[PDB]
Amino acid sequence: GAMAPSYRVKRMDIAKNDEECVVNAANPRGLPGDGVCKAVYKKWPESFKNSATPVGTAKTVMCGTYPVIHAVGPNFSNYTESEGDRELAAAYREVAKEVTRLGVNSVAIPLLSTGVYSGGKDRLTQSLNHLFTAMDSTDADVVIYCRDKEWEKKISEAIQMRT
Ligand SMILES: COCc1cc(C(N)=O)no1
Ligand SMILES: [Cl-]
Ligand SMILES: [Cl-]
Ligand SMILES: [Cl-]
Repeated sequence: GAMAPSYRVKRMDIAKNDEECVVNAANPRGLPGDGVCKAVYKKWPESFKNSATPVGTAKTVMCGTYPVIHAVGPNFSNYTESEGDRELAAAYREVAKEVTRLGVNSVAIPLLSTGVYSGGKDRLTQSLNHLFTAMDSTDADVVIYCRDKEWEKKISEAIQMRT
């Protein structure tokens, strides 16, 4: 475990993370995809061997000794708000199980279902709150990655609010 488990946020490419493992915002078919998933494919392509997994699950594949946790959030274009919310919460619960099983002291994680799977809605708060629900009981240092300057400020504020 980390000596004083923390949350932090950084605005940069998650493929340049300084953590002991990474969470990919994967598609269910283990395809290279776009956004976070394409960056992850370019950096760790060996981790896409048999990485296909259903919505609401996470599947870990090693790139050398570096773990890539493929977490599949729902595409809110296809799911109802209700069913999508349940699957987005479940994906993060499976991430916490994998992070625990791997024994890592730190994890880089993107906000699942906030990009092309968002169904055109701002889901910062929804996705971040499901992240916290899952990861609060783990003792890994969590570093959240994003692209947008306004999102960095809002994620930082939400972390600081809990102290
Ligand atoms: C905010 O989604 C766009 C995005 C983020 C990234 C990344 N590499 O973290 N690539 O595309
Ligand atoms: Cl960058
Ligand atoms: Cl997304
Ligand atoms: Cl972002």
